Amino acid sequence: FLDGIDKAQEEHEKYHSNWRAMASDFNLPPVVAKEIVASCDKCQLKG
Amino acid sequence: FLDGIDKAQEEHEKYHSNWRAMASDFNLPPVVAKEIVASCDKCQLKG
Ligand SMILES: [Zn+2]
Ligand SMILES: [Zn+2]
Repeated sequence: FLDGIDKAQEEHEKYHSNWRAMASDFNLPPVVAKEIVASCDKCQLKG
Repeated sequence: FLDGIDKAQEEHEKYHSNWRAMASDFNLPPVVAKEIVASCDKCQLKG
């Protein structure tokens, strides 16, 4: 849970836009990937 | 993961405002509870 996020956590690069690639890379359900998107304000709030 | 969310998922009641109580109830890390908050637009977007 928290460990997977620490590694998955990273700069707001293009991988953030494609959360699926991150779930596929770590083979985790959209839940963990979605939570990271929700924590990143840039990915969550649009403008 | 998805199973825990299904049960934890519910109407936007007061429990949604207090995500901790939900994590304590199901003994899950803020990650799962936070993801539910991010999925609920009312809890995520404020106004
Ligand atoms: Zn981001
Ligand atoms: Zn809600």
